[PDB]
Amino acid sequence: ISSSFSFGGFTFKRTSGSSVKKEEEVLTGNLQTLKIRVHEGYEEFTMVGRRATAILRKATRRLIQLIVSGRDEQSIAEAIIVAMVFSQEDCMIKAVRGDLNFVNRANQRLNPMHQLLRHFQKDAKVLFQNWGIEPIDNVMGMIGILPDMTPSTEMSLRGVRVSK
Ligand SMILES: Cn1c[n+](CCCCC(=O)O)c2nc(NCCCCC(=O)O)[nH]c(=O)c21
Repeated sequence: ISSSFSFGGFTFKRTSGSSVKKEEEVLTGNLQTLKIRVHEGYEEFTMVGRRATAILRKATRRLIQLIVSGRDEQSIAEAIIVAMVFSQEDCMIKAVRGDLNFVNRANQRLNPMHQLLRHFQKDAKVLFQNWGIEPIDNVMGMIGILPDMTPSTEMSLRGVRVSK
């Protein structure tokens, strides 16, 4: 049985691929240990939000491609953040600043993936600045988006393209 799920305000659906779960202990940009359930395998997902949608292709702790469309700069940026965290990429982990000890209304500690999400939703500047950039080749006729969230016809955040 396949099922959708919600992460970061987006409805995710795996559209192809597979993965196995493992636990990996990572050390953040502030030397905090997080034990994350890492998915190993190549997978493709849709992401559906109120004001943005995306297709995310990822492998093991690796964002391969994010094609994102949205109504405005902020909503595009929200989807990018969520996909970056969901990738479980090392560079996202290393972009963390300070400790992560977020707890919910119920005072329940958030799990590592949600700790990361809460942190980067608050401020993504470090994430975006450290993620990496690349020239676009225009083969999809799409547009780039830069770490400052401005569009670019030349370059984009690594693996990210913005579509109409
Ligand atoms: C980073 N990450 C976090 N999760 C868990 C999402 C929550 C799933 C749930 O609540 O059920 C993931 N699930 C998958 N594939 C598995 C997709 C399976 C579809 C399903 O059975 O729900 N891949 C990932 O990279 C991944």
